[PDB]
Amino acid sequence: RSELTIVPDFYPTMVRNFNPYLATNLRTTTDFIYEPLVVFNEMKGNTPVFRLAESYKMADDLMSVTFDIRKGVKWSDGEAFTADDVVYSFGLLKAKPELDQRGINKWVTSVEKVDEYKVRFRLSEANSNVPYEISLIPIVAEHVWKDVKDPTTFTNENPVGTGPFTVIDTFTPQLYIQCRNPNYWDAANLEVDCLRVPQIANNDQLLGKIVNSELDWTSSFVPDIDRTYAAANPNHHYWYPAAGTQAFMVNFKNPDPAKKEALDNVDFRRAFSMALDRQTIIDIAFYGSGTVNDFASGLGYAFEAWSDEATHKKYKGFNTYDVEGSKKLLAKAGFKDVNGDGFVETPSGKSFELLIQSPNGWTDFNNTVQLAVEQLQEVGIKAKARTPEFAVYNQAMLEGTYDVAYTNYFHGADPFTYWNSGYNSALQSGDGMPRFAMHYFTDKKLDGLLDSFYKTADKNEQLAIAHGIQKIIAENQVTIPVMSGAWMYQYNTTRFTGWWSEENPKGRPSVWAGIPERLLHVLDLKPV
Repeated sequence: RSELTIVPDFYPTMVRNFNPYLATNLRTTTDFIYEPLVVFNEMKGNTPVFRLAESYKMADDLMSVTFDIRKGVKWSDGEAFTADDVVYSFGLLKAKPELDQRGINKWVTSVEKVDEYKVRFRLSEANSNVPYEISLIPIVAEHVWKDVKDPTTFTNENPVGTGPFTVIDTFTPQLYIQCRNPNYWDAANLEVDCLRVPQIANNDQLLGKIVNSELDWTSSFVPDIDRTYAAANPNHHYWYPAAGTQAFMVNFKNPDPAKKEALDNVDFRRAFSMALDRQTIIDIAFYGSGTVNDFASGLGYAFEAWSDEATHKKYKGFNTYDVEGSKKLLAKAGFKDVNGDGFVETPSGKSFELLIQSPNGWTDFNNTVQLAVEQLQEVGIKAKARTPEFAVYNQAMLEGTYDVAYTNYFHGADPFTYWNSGYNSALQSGDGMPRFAMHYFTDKKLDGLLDSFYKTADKNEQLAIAHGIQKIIAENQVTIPVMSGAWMYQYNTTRFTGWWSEENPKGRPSVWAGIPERLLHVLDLKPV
């Protein structure tokens, strides 16, 4: 019996709840207990990997999509998994929207049974991203939940699932073990017998147990990881691939004529960007946990699959640490120190200072701004750090009164989330809008491409649209991308091999609930 010790989440004690539709439950329910129809491998162009369903096909009118259920799969119950399950699950969520945590009801008007192994989702809007959203919705057993009178309080203590681990072998306040689904449709590929889940309340307890080498799969913050964890045992490894993008946003419509002259000048934005030492910002402010983002478009290395490598290389130098190139471009653009103070004045000769915003209390971001100032000062740019409370820091962006601001962004399964929220002009106005697109740069074509990204299910066409967005953003150096956050993930080779890593980058390695790829990951694990 091979047991794999995982820590998808911390708890003060173990409470037996495997209801996939409750916000508060056990983090080993989705993906291990209830297998999705498809798990999309986001790190790899968001390519779908077929599980419970064999295939899906959107109509050319993109208002509906059908999935073909794989024949022969069973519930740990012994019962057959069919379209009836899919239809029932979505109906349950449609009828009781509070069970719909992802808000799928927004997209799916109804789910109909085409036949025992084929289901059709009807949509309320043309959107080729719906199959992806559908993949994230857990499917339960109709023959079981139909008799569940209260799905909103049901704790599902003796789960009947389609996933690899459905048997609750041990359950106590300090530990639970979830073992192999005896009817698992893909048992041949499952070599781990059980999931050993130890109760760990916080980072302190995890650190102590992880350095002792008693864990296999974790996704927790580990302080001074090279010293504490890595050097304690040669089987101690970790891999932190790229995540969400972080950057300095410049205000194109700065109300101060002098500042605008600088910010609303592509060459100045490029100079500003060449002065930054990205790797140092990651090593100092973020303790080495992050990835350099030298994409002018901010695409980042989490989506290198979508990148037009030519557009990347063409502007990559404007987003690389280059002190002398910076001083030179500024010189060429007219930004000269006429005053004699050591700081560059606008080309029309006006003096200026740039206030760089970061929310009060966000230490890593505050330190980043402080480093940016020191670095900007080396190229003649006068900048000063400021740390207003988030509300003010946010209002200043929505009102367009700020100069420069460091910020992170949401991170999607593909570049869309970043590019749309961060650059779509329609988001720069209206009541209740976030700060993400508030740089006030506008371009009718760019918007056109963003609004068409999901208006085609033709991958290569979509891919072309991606390249089109990338070129517009990069050539205008709209913002100054700095880094990509890190996906937390540590693995131990003492008991298993096959782990994903920098050397074997099959996908997002985290063990967290919310990372569907974890199912494919556990399947690559082989005991020692």
